[PDB]
Amino acid sequence: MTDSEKSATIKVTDASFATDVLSSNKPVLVDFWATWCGPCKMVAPVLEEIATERATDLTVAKLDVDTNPETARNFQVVSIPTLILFKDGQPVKRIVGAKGKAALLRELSDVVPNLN
Repeated sequence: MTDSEKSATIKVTDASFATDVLSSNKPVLVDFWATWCGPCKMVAPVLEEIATERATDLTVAKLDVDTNPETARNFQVVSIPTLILFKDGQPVKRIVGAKGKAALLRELSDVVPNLN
């Protein structure tokens, strides 16, 4: 990873989300969160670590509900963090509340081969 091979994770906005997430060929994991939220800060190292380590298998992105409520209503955020996994720009699963690396990567391994 470099300034051109930009380091993980990316951030998405209501004008660009459809090009960044829904136009992707990949598994794309999206976290709908706020930067002051306790369980949101608890997943910050987990989302950074999986996205830095597994960038060739999946992408991880974040949506800031504290400044963008318009994408937050799009996917019906009600508690945070809301984690939602897409594949080929189509939704597969949603979980709400904090994760560890093992649980996040296992529910990703359900969507593309890894634990085999």
